[PDB]
Order: sequence, then structure tokens, then C-alpha cells
Amino acid sequence: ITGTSTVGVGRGVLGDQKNINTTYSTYYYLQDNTRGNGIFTYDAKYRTTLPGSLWADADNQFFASYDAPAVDAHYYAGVTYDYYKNVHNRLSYDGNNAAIRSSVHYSQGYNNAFWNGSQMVYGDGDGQTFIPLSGGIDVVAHELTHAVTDYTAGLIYQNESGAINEAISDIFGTLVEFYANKNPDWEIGEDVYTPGISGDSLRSMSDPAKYGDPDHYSKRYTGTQDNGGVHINSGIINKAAYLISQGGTHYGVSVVGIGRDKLGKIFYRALTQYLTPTSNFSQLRAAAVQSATDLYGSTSQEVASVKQAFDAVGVK
Ligand SMILES: [Ca+2]
Ligand SMILES: [Ca+2]
Ligand SMILES: [Ca+2]
Ligand SMILES: [Ca+2]
Ligand SMILES: [Zn+2]
Repeated sequence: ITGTSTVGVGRGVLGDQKNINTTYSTYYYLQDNTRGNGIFTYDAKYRTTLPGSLWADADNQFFASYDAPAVDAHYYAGVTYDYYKNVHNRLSYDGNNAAIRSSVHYSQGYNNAFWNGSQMVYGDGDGQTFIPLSGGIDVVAHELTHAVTDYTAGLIYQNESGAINEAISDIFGTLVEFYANKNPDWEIGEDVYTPGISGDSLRSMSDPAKYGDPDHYSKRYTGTQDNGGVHINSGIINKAAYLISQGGTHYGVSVVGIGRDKLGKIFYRALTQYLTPTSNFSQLRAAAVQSATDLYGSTSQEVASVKQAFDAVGVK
């Protein structure tokens, strides 16, 4: 909508208070004009029609329980935008400040969230498996990252290319969580997964096998479920990324860690410069090796560590 930029205040899914950029014109809308061509958050009203209605509020205070998923979808989209801009010099998901749209209250008791090719979409969860999913900064960044991938590598969402697609979203979802520096970790979805169980998460990058996911190519899923295991076989790439950053020993192979920032630079360059729609694990290794070579030189520690990380997870 056309209006004036304003600043509201509210509470997120975890009950934390934060300021949000809004737009005033009769109502206060969840429309942040300070980032690119804007960040727009919508109410899906428990339906599956999209996007729903642009979120409107009478007083620019967002403290109702119904408000919480919207506050976080809006705020964390902002944080993700800032990460890509400040860290990778990327302006929104298309690199040309494309408007970012999210809908919350998607369907009834919906235990998921997704990027649909045009926007992010968040369920409220059923209160057992999930609470509203936009409450997870890694979840929001994971979904927005699918948009980045769509506009760059275009990794097909099936088999190995789909597993890379998924891992890329977990990698940058995590790097965004670290960027915001609020209880950061190498787990995925811990803030919104199973309100009844402490200490768990949907996936682990540090130890994928903790939640049933492979951490070595020899243990890769070869069947047809989950689009050829896109959220399963991502564990192999997540483990490699974790190793590149943090180092360690894994199946008797030692990796010298080079830190998160360098992990981010290498994978961002791989994604935007080398990967293709049909890239497999082997091609990701090469893309990452070449990226690290461009950035730090072929004889560098960074290149050596990428090679050791892929060695450790059995990807040549
Ligand atoms: Ca209000
Ligand atoms: Ca966390
Ligand atoms: Ca996390
Ligand atoms: Ca839990
Ligand atoms: Zn995903």
C-alpha cells in the first residue's frame, strides 16, 4: 500500500519483544519499506489461499497471540535480508531488491513452512510437533534461501541436486541464526519443534545421525520417498559444511576448520557462480573447491579444508 513508513512494537512466537517496520495508511500494515522494494507480511486466516490479506493492525502494537507468527515472519525476513546485503552484498533474493512476501496462519494445525516459488508460507503447527514455524529464525532464513537458490543455481528439487538445495537452505539458515546472534547453534528448527521436548530439533548439521540422517555418502538414501531423500541426504552436505567451519574428525578423517564466515563466502560463491540445476554431490565438491580457490588461492588452507571435509563424508 501507499502510505508512510512507521515503526511498531510487538511480541514474537517465543514471547520476545521487538520493533517492526510498518506502513501507515488508515491501518498500520506489516510492510517494511526500509529494505529493498519492501517486505510484506500477510494473514492467510487458516486457509490455503495465498497470499491472503496484507496484515493490518489498528494501533501499531502487535502483542496478541494471533499476531506473534506475523511479527516473527516479518522481523526475521528483515534479518535475513540484512544478512545477504551486509555479508554477501546481495540485494534480496533476486539480487535486485525484489519484494519479499510471507503468509502466516497457513491452513489449520499445519506442521510445515515453505517457499512456493513466489513467497514464504508458514503453518501454525499443531502445538505438539510444532509451534508457529516463523518463530524459528533458521526456519525463515531456510525458506528465504530457497528463493536465492531459485534465482541462481536453480537446483532441481529431487535426488542429489535437491539434497544440495536443502543443505544450502540449512547452511544459510544457520549462518543467519549466527548473524542475529540469538542462541545460535548448528541445529535446525529447535526453537519451534516439539514444545513438549527440550533439547531436540528437526535436523542436526553437527551430527545428522542424531535425527536419522546420513553423515556419509555410503549411508545415502537411494529410494523415492521425500523426492529422493532431499531432507535426508542433505545431512551429508550439512556435515561437510559443519566440518569446513568447525573442523574435527569424522570417520577417521581430520578437518581443519576455517570458521563460519569463510564457510559462508565459499558456499555463497559456489551457489551463485558454479552450481547448476543438475549439480550432484561430486559437482558440489568441485564447485566448493573452485570457489575456495578463487577466494583464497589453490595452495590455501581453505581449499585444503574443503577437500578434507568432503573426504570425511565420502564425497569425491
Ligand atoms: Ca494491535
Ligand atoms: Ca538456536
Ligand atoms: Ca538453529
Ligand atoms: Ca523441542
Ligand atoms: Zn527446504
